[PDB]
Amino acid sequence: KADPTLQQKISQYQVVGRKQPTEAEPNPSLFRMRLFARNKVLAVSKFWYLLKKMKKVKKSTGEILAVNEIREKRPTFVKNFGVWLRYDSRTGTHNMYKEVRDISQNGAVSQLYAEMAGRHRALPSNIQIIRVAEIKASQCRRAHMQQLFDSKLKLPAIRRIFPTPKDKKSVFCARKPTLFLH
RNA sequence: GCUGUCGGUCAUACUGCGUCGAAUACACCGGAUCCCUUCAGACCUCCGAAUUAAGCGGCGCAAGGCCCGGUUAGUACUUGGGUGGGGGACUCCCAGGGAAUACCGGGUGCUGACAGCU
Repeated sequence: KADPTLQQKISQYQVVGRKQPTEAEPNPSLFRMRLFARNKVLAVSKFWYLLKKMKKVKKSTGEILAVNEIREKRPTFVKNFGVWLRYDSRTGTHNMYKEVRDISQNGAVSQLYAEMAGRHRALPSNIQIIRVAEIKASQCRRAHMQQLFDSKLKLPAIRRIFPTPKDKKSVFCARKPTLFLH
């Protein structure tokens, strides 16, 4: 009943692996990382890829302990996110800082892969979102965020093209439609 | 703890320079009649018994070398997959394997058979 179509199917996951015991080196140092992914499996894939860049570890030489799903605390109300990220253009790599507004962190990251692909043509494979912090209104530094802030904000509905539920739709009509609506 | 003869691994065992070695013992060392060797008793050979300087052994050196590990580096490179990217040159993701100098932390030996010596 809840509409599948609006959002991407991102969920946030914590991951914790630890390399692997040896007779030289027993009890290693443990790791932790928050990741965004489709699934409980595909988080672990992305964990081992990212941990390979940091430290001399692999999926064969490593061992994973826990994959905790994380969600929002309170998803009812709207909040500002300052997303840090990197991506790979056809020249080279660039770090960015985007600012997105939605009810959830999952909703923000869904909205960002749309935005990032649409502008910069950045493929899903290249993007790696580094950290997604919650931000106060008096903190966002982007101008498109600032217009929205303030109580009593109003927005008039202009040019009302309605996506008719199917079956409602007919190929011919009589009257010609009315878009200003009022 | 050592010295000799025959060795094993064949530099952790080599090379350079400097100090110290109880006791056998290796050694320098004295001689040319015979065995024997040359230009030449230096080498070699034979017959000997009136100083640890070298050889030999131990240790040192902000030593060179050598050996061992950590970095370098999950980098370079690479196997399988892609109706991935790119005008090409090339490059990224997925499933895997994965080096080498440079440079600093420790080392400089271990050993079998036989005969002897604090």
